[PDB]
Amino acid sequence: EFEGRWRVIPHDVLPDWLKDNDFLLHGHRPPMPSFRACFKSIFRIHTETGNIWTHLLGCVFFLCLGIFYMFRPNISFVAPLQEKVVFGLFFLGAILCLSFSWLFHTVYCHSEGVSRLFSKLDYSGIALLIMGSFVPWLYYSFYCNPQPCFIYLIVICVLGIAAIIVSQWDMFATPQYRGVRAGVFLGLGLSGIIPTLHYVISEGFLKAATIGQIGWLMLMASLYITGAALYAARIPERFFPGKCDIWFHSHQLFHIFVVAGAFVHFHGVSNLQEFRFMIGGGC
Ligand SMILES: CCCCCCCC/C=C/CCCCCCCC(=O)OC[C@@H](O)CO
Ligand SMILES: CCCCCCCC/C=C/CCCCCCCC(=O)OC[C@@H](O)CO
Ligand SMILES: CCCCCCCC/C=C/CCCCCCCC(=O)OC[C@@H](O)CO
Ligand SMILES: CCCCCCCC/C=C\CCCCCCCC(=O)OC[C@@H](O)CO
Ligand SMILES: CCCCCCCC/C=C\CCCCCCCC(=O)OC[C@@H](O)CO
Ligand SMILES: CCCCCCCC/C=C\CCCCCCCC(=O)OC[C@@H](O)CO
Ligand SMILES: CCCCCCCC/C=C\CCCCCCCC(=O)OC[C@@H](O)CO
Ligand SMILES: CCCCCCCC/C=C\CCCCCCCC(=O)OC[C@@H](O)CO
Ligand SMILES: CCCCCCCC/C=C\CCCCCCCC(=O)OC[C@@H](O)CO
Ligand SMILES: CCCCCCCC/C=C\CCCCCCCC(=O)OC[C@@H](O)CO
Ligand SMILES: CCCCCCCC/C=C\CCCCCCCC(=O)O
Ligand SMILES: [Zn+2]
Repeated sequence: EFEGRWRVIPHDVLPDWLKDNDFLLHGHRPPMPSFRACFKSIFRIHTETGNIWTHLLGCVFFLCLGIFYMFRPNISFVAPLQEKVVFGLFFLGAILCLSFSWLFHTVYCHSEGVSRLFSKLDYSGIALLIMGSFVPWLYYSFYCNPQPCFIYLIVICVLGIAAIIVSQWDMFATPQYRGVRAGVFLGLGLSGIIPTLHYVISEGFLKAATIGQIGWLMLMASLYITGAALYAARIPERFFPGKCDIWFHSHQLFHIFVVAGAFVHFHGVSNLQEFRFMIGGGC
């Protein structure tokens, strides 16, 4: 092609709004105020290539996985409509998080205005992934106890809506605030420790770990805390500057942790449903 030709540029000659991680020293797409060129760049090697494809394939996969869930026989469920509305809110959340992500990562270099608009959709999308992952979880964990399930849905909604408001703050999207971000999204996730404690208090140390939720919750909190640490600490590009430009840098790794994280979380709540089916909807 002879339309929208461009070359990868080193870090130093990026405009301030594109200067994100100073450990990725080269392979940067230059400012191109063409969506035509931005979306064509999905088929090009550059810093953002991996970030785009991880959350682009992860998005098609959750759209694929969520559709197959809707069309599951109603005999599989205890209350198929209710059960599907809860998983649907998880799938919608997961899909929106990744769609906002890969779209933002693709159109990132377009203009300061666009970068600003789409980053606000990026950050917000993370909160949506967290809010939606709580819905089927509280539903099964608080099946026979309805007052706490309602409370904890409101708690996650309030914290989630606060996080979404904080994502709109222009100073939040600066590299100096990169840690504040990892704390805001890590706290949002780790806040599940509140209803985890409340559940162990009521059901017991036998009931909680027998029904695999303790081992599963731990793995997920490992994924959550290790995942934020990578992003905030810019590892491994902090240790090999110029070598992690196109592959396995921290954002690219964190992207894999979000797809894996959402896949582990789905596998966990999909077990709480398989089990609630065997026992039935009683008390
Ligand atoms: C959630 C799904 C989202 C899918 C979005 C579409 C993906 C496929 C790619 C589309 C890119 C098409 C190019 C779109 C190009 C529009 C911008 C442009 O250069 O306009 C020129 C003039 O109007 C102004 O100078
Ligand atoms: C859309 C038609 C649905 C028909 C089947 C409905 C019957 C119940 C289905 C249960 C789940 C079956 C397996 C569902 C498999 C989900 C993952 C998926 O679709 O991945 C696609 C990827 O390869 C693309 O990246
Ligand atoms: C292992 C547990 C992880 C922690 C979970 C709880 C985290 C909750 C945190 C919420 C927000 C923390 C905000 C802390 C903000 C303090 C840093 C600051 O002011 O930096 C600004 C400058 O860098 C600008 O140049
Ligand atoms: C798809 C992931 C979630 C995103 C939101 C989608 C909202 C749903 C919108 C339209 C779909 C309406 C009809 C969805 C059809 C679901 C019921 C069904 O087919 O069950 C299979 C049974 O016949 C077996 O017993
Ligand atoms: C954010 C999206 C929330 C989820 C939207 C999709 C909800 C599930 C879709 C349809 C309701 C299915 C359960 C309805 C079950 C009705 C009883 C039955 O046996 O009906 C025959 C079935 O073939 C009818 O499906
Ligand atoms: C299951 C369905 C999955 C849906 C994924 C949706 C992905 C696309 C998301 C966002 C595209 C929005 C682009 C919007 C760009 C519009 C330009 C404009 O004038 O902006 C002013 C306002 O828009 C500012 O708020
Ligand atoms: C342009 C700068 C501002 C950034 C964009 C604005 C913030 C984007 C936020 C969210 C986008 C997706 C919203 C997704 C909302 C899903 C619907 C929902 O929550 O329904 C609740 C009911 O099912 C039960 O009550
Ligand atoms: C982008 C998604 C963001 C997250 C959205 C969170 C808000 C969803 C609102 C309301 C919950 C909808 C599902 C409602 C599920 C509970 C209905 C019920 O009667 O439960 C009884 C059970 O506890 C025992 O059988
Ligand atoms: C459990 C966590 C759930 C997330 C919801 C809460 C998110 C909001 C919390 C904290 C973000 C704000 C912290 C931002 C830290 C700096 C605030 C400040 O005063 O800056 C100006 C100074 O630099 C000079 O005067
Ligand atoms: C994406 C949402 C995933 C679900 C919510 C996760 C929120 C993070 C909070 C907590 C997860 C880690 C819980 C770790 C386990 C806490 C309960 C406990 O003290 O168990 C004692 C037993 O181990 C004795 O055998
Ligand atoms: C269920 C999913 C869990 C998977 C791991 C999540 C890691 C912890 C969450 C947040 C910390 C980092 C968030 C950084 C903000 C911007 C993110 C971005 O643009 O990719
Ligand atoms: Zn990202």
